Amino acid sequence: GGIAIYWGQNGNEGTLTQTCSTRKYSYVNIAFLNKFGNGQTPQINLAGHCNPAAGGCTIVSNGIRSCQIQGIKVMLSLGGGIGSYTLASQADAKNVADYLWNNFLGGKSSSRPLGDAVLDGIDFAIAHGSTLYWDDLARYLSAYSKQGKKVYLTAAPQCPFPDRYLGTALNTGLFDYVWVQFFNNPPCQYSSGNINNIINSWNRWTTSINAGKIFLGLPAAPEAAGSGYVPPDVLISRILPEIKKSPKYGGVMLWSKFYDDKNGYSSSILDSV
Ligand SMILES: CC(=O)N[C@@H]1[C@@H](O)[C@H](O[C@@H]2O[C@H](CO)[C@@H](O[C@@H]3O[C@H](CO)[C@@H](O[C@@H]4O[C@H](CO)[C@@H](O)[C@H](O)[C@H]4NC(C)=O)[C@H](O)[C@H]3NC(C)=O)[C@H](O)[C@H]2NC(C)=O)[C@@H](CO)O[C@H]1O
Repeated sequence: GGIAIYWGQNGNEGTLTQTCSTRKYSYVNIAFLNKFGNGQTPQINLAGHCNPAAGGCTIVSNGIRSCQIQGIKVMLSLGGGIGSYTLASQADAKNVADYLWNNFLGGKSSSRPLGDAVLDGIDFAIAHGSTLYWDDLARYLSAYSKQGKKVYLTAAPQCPFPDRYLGTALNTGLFDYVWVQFFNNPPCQYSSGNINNIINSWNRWTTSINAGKIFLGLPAAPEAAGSGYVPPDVLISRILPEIKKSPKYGGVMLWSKFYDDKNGYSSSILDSV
């Protein structure tokens, strides 16, 4: 399989161009568009990388195309752990979809936050707020594919199945890639000497949802999360041999680029994924 990486939440993790030139990642999620819905003007947060005002982040388009010519798919991640994002109604879902289409996808806008580059898809990292209308947002976005260029749909649900916020949306069967986050969740993450909970959870996910491929989401370093870190050796000799047997296995997802560099996680597991 391949490795999916989240980029954008630490200005010291390097440019998007550097990230893709490592040749270690197959998918890159730009985190995060953490503010939208309920009448709010959508706002993207890329930590210290750039300030979106006055097109301060339009420079990212260079990184996006650079990744894409290498065959790497780039998605804009909605939500994240911090933000006042939500959907107040079905109409709100439509408004946000149209916004995303004109500002990040194949539409037209005179103020595209990240530039004129056209992203491959939208990533759903909804962790709190409203539990409604996310399935509508998925449908409206998916409908734009009929205009020519496919809009990829990906999701990053928490490992407890079913997911309180993305369960309905994932049931639509419209998602291409799903990277389940097997961390910050005691009942389905790794615990020293115990891989039972994570394997049990994996089998539930790979047999319960209709998606293209499912990825094992993990923290790239002990500091990347409150709990759930899996040493590279344990992943390679105990977890991967089991989960790779599933025909739905797509690879591994890591949070995040910044911590991957410090811990050299992807460098240690790349050939085994
Ligand atoms: C897919 C998913 O759901 N992932 C979860 C992660 O979101 C979560 O990791 C934490 O994510 C939040 C964002 O949601 C992130 O917060 C960011 O923190 C950085 C560093 O402090 C801030 O960057 C600064 O921003 C200011 C102004 O914006 C700049 O002036 C300053 O220069 C920046 N500093 C640096 C060093 O760049 C961001 O502003 C802030 N983002 C937001 C939206 O407020 C946390 O840092 C992430 N925590 C960790 C440990 O990475 C993860 C937690 O384990 O869980 C995932 O599931």
